Amino acid sequence: DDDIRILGTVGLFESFTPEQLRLLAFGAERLVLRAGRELFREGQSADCAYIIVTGTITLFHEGDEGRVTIRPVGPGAILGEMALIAQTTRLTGAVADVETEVIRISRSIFRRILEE
Amino acid sequence: ALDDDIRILGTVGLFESFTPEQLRLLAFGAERLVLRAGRELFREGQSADCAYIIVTGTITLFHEGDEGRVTIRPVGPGAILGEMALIAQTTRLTGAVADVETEVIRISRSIFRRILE
Repeated sequence: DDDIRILGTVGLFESFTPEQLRLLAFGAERLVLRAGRELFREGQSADCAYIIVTGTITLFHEGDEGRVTIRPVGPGAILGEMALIAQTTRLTGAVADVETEVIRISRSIFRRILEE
Repeated sequence: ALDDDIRILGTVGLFESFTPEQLRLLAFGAERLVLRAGRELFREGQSADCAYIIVTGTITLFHEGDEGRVTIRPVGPGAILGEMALIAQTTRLTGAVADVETEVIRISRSIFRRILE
């Protein structure tokens, strides 16, 4: 039920019915990211969004003299939302510093929800 | 708290890649509104030039039907209304009314734009 609530906070899902949110929760992929797993990198093409359920992901920029940390994000955070609208570039890098549970939503599944 | 505002704004998809400094600017540029129970934020189909993020309280989203309001679902802390208004020409997709006393953060398109400049 909490996944439904979190999905309902997302901008693109603003006008979704409870049924559409359910389809989303069912159709999207539940992922348990292990500590150290890099979700994506800066400049990489994006076709999915991530929503954090539990855990902490660090957003970072890279650099000639090392990786630069932007900020950590936690439960409720939506990563790569506009990738649901078009193929976007990852604006930052992202790594799960701890075991992190996310919901992954593909653009494909988002668009299928629209027809409901 | 400002610290609470920054954390909340940092969960919003559109503000995802913002630095802590940018989120701070956003939190300062934002307008705080206290909505009494029964207050409507906007009308369905109305032109939209700003987004609202709920801090505390409950808002019912609804569609204006043939014989009155038809409830969609309730939204609470963290929900954003009108996010697309910040980056595109849009109208309010639904109606919205505060069920209880509700505090929201209002982000104008102009504030959002200034930060990206």
